[PDB]
Amino acid sequence: MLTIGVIGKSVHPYWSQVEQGVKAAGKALGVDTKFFVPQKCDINAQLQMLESFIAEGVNGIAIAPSDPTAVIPTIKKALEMGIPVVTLDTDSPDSGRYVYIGTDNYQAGYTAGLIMKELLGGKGKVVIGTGSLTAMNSLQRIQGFKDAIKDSEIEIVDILNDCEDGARAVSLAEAALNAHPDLDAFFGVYAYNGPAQALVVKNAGKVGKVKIVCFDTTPDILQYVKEGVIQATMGQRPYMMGYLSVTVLYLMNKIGVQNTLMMLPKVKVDGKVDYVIDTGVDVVTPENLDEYLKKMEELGIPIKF
Repeated sequence: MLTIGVIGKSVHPYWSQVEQGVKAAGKALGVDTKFFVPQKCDINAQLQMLESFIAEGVNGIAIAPSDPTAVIPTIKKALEMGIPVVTLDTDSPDSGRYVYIGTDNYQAGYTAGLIMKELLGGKGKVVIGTGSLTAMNSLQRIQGFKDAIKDSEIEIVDILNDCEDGARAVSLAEAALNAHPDLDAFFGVYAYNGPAQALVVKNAGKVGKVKIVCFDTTPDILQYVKEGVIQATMGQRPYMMGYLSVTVLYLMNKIGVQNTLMMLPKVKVDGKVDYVIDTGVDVVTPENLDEYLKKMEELGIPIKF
């Protein structure tokens, strides 16, 4: 039968959610799946594991590269052995990989924007909390958000860069609160941010007056949603990433690579045809939170808080 290899990034619960998508797809298509994650971030553990899958003679590989560049030659090698590659979670656009599957950050960002727009009624002042001003994921989530509220009176008054630091994030949010007494909303870009913002809003005795829209579905964030402090967060879909990474790789064995591409979404990059699947985002909210929990339970994903 078939053997497909899937390589994550580290042990994190996120990557267990990928693991389960992987496994669900194997059952439903009747294929064997081998999922691997080193204990912690380590390209060499990945790159060697890639080598193992190749040696072992698997039928399909899906990787989420910790180093988008270092993987390239190894991936090239697998393709020459007739092993199909695809990428999930984080892309290596120049690696030879047939398909990328993961969150579309611009598109997500946009989603959060429309959500914000609706919550504020087209009018308001917003502060953004992010952890980087160079990273693509951060820029795209912000580009999307910006574009979504453009045609409204809504106004972004600041963009606080805590440089990957929650301590700072908290301080930064407080500063904005003190600088802007009439602030209407926070928008948080990385997973750190919604809760940092929520901590500050709650401490300020400003729940509901100051709205919060942000990213991801960590137990701290779900807690804040339950408490009615965060009105909406963009939950990503790691499960669907591994799932479709398997399916897509399965089809490439069954109906060929060419026929599989033809089914998939088509993007051009500087005249070059590419294929990319956006796993999208769940818009989780105080009112639909119970539903989201069940959905997750059913997928066999546990949820702490």
